[PDB]
Amino acid sequence: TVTGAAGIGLATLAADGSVLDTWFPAPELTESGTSATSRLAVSDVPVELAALIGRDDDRRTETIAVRTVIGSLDDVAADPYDAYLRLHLLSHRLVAPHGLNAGGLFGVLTNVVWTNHGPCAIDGFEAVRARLRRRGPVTVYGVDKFPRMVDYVVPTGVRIADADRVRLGAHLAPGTTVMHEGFVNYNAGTLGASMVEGRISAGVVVGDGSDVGGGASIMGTLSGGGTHVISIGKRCLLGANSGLGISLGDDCVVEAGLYVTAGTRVTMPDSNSVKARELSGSSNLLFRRNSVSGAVEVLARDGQGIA
Amino acid sequence: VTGAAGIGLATLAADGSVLDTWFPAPELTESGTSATSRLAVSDVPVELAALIGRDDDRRTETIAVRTVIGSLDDVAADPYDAYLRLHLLSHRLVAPHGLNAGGLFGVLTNVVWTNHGPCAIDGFEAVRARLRRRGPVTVYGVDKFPRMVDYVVPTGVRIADADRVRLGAHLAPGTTVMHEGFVNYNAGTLGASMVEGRISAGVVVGDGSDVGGGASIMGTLSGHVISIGKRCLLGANSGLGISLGDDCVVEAGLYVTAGTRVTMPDSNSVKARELSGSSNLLFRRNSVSGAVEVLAR
Amino acid sequence: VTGAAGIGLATLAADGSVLDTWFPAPELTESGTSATSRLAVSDVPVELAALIGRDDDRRTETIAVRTVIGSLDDVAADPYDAYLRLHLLSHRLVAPHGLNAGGLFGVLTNVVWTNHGPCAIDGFEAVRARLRRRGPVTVYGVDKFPRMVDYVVPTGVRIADADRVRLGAHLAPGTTVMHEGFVNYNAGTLGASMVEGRISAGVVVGDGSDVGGGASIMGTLSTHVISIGKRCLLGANSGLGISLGDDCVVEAGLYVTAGTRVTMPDSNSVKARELSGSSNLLFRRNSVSGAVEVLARDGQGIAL
Ligand SMILES: CC(C)(COP(=O)(O)OP(=O)(O)OC[C@H]1O[C@@H](n2cnc3c(N)ncnc32)[C@H](O)[C@@H]1OP(=O)(O)O)[C@@H](O)C(=O)NCCC(=O)NCCSC(=O)CCC(=O)O
Ligand SMILES: [Mg+2]
Ligand SMILES: [Mg+2]
Ligand SMILES: [Mg+2]
Ligand SMILES: [Mg+2]
Ligand SMILES: [Mg+2]
Ligand code: NA
Ligand code: NA
Repeated sequence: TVTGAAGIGLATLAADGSVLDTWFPAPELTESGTSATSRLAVSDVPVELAALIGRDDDRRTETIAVRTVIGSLDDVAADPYDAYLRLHLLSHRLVAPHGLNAGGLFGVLTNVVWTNHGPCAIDGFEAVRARLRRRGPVTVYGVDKFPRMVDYVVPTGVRIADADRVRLGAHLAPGTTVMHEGFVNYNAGTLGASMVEGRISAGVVVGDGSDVGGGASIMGTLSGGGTHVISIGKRCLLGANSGLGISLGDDCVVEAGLYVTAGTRVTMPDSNSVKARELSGSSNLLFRRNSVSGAVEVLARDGQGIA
Repeated sequence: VTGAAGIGLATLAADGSVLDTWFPAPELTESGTSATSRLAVSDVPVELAALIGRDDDRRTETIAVRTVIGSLDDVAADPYDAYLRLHLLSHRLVAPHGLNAGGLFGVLTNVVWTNHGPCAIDGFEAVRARLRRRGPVTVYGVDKFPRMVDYVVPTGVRIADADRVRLGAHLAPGTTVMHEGFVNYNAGTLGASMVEGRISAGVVVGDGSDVGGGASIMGTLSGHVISIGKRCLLGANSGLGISLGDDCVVEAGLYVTAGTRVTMPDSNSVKARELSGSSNLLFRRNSVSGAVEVLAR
Repeated sequence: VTGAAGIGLATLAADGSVLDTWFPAPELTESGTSATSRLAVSDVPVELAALIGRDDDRRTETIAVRTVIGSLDDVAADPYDAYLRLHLLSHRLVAPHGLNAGGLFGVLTNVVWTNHGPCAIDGFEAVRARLRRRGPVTVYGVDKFPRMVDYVVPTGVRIADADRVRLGAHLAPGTTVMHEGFVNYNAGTLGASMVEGRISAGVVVGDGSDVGGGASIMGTLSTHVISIGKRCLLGANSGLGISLGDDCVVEAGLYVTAGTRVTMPDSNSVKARELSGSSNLLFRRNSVSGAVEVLARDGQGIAL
């Protein structure tokens, strides 16, 4: 019942040996085993990667072929190669969010200056910049521990209008469209076809047929329940500029412009109120703010009733 | 009706599908017959002649064509035609709704847009490994619509982050799109506007009207395409699900959906949809009573 | 009175307009005399000498200059001076409002920022066709302010999407700007902050304060600049049109405008502006009554 994983990768190391990134063209799941990354011998390097190995004197970096193995996906990432493999498994949809331990990545990953000449270390970057500029403009896409998903894999059946907004480790199921205002973090994303125009925080999962409206916030700052991760089930709709700090079951809706936090008091059809966290995971709910009273209300959506 | 025509440089995928077409100089014409033809050698402009070739790593080819649209009222027949329509809008030769922009999702190819040019989704991972021999491979987006500025930069405009303006967006002189603004195709401004929020496809904003940061026009669950008239202001993080006339204001943080019940000065309420298109209105949520209300300006 | 100086690599348009200047190592100096001069050959640093030249396709030239600002309290006189000011802020040599950042819009050239370097608006469509001989032509933006990280990467910082930080933003160590974060010029953080919403020009956020996803901070109090003190939290999709002192919270989804009438624990109401700069406040919209309320935090009671 323990599953492992393995992949041949092209890793870029900084001048001090720090792992900046690793691209695995064909990761795969394997029987449980022993975690380690090794340098591949010449005869084991796929021909497509052999042409990509080298040293960049201006960036002071080297690109090397490795094989990374994870003994158990339940274990925490040991090092950055292991971290990059786990992120690739998610974005390749070989594992769904929470199907592997995605804990502790901030601590294991290197902060990288991502440029139009490849990953660079922070250390010595201003001298690197001046050297690279002999080649043409130096553009820095971002400075962060997580790069852009699409620079490692483009999953099929998917559209991403502005790929700055999908981190490697995001899981986008076939039929998903991420629009310009959409954002998907690592260990997060969609299980089926969703229009994603709002923000899916790390660990958040959105079920098949559910749409996230423009500017909508799922599990944002001050949204509530610190501890447990929230998810939304199937056929849910979050209105534009809405927010959500509790899980939703199937067939729920949050009105445009409404932020439902776990601690928000919600008035029910019977006139009683509960904290929204008491509704977390329920189905068939519509949340709105009454435009006459200003009260946050929840209504049943199927003609049946809340519970 | 009016037709259009233009000479374009198209990129075809390995299977012949049209990935994109750049038309440096589209123009309007008398009505005629829709068709795209490959240009003969003597008809290729000299600026474009150096750009034609085949890319063996991407498995694509770039070719010079002339696309004619017989009538701007017809639906786009093919991707060349679709690209020509989007160029007419961004060139401001045609205003939103000034041509038929329906059916494009169905006509346009889903494209992997890269720092090496457009690529097909099919065989992309093998293409990526081959291109990496040239340097890093960066994918800007995977979608049916590219970035307007990569085809035309219209005059009198600023766009702080050009990832946020689709080809097909119409931005009148004096318009500034800030980093949080977004303008879809067949949509945009007719005059000078500060755009820091989201203009959905089909939506037009009149001269002098400003869209505050994070504002949503016609977003999901907001409520016939809507439009904003002249000298309006949508507050930051606000939303609009109805049309506004001239001189309207929506308070920061308020979402006026078509189904929102609004209290008028006399204490009577109405659904906001009944006010659609009115001028001189201020919408706010009263911070004391909690009620969405409208005031005269 | 403090001045500043820097050797820079300037790119000029075909008509001589300054498109940008990159200053690798700006420095503060004694009060002095403002001027930009072309460096003689012997004064060009070896790393910049290799970068000087003329681009015939773009119709631009890159030149080595030294720019001196006589007094940081004076308004920028021209684009070289403006770019130096912006670099002083982003290098954290000056904090926001530590130099006069007025009139920059009027001084700076509107630039087509491309993967081939800065280009002029003038004649750009022909330039694009020539540059496509080299490969794809990607336009990042068309604006007077370029992306900070293309001039300096400050240490101790993360920026998930660097399209969203203008040159002139001041990001103190421990700062993370996430994809939804935005930081304008003459604005930013004084210490460690998680920034996932929008910091307008002139706006400063104190050590340990976090700006939630999609939150909106207005630049001024509808003419006093808005700031946030230490340990404040703005919830996702919230908005702030008044200053906050320390240890304040604005609830997710609530926009506090200067004119909003807020009800207080004693049930009297004030305009929110009357609370501007106070500490220990929590603003929320009551989910039963619809009213915007302010609560005292941590038994601290409330000061106007
Ligand atoms: C609703 C308005 C438009 C009101 O404008 P005014 O100029 O009247 O402001 P004012 O003088 O403060 O308000 C007039 C009177 O109404 C009262 N008042 C105001 N709002 C109220 C409310 N919701 N309920 C009850 N009373 C209210 C005030 O106390 C004052 O009372 P007295 O009668 O007693 O005097 C404003 O508060 C607003 O929302 N503006 C938003 C601006 C905005 O977002 N601009 C977009 C660019 S900014 C941006 O994009 C942000 C950065 C970013 O997001 O990136
Ligand atoms: Mg069910
Ligand atoms: Mg970008
Ligand atoms: Mg946004
Ligand atoms: Mg610190
Ligand atoms: Mg204090
Ligand atoms: Na399905
Ligand atoms: Na971007």
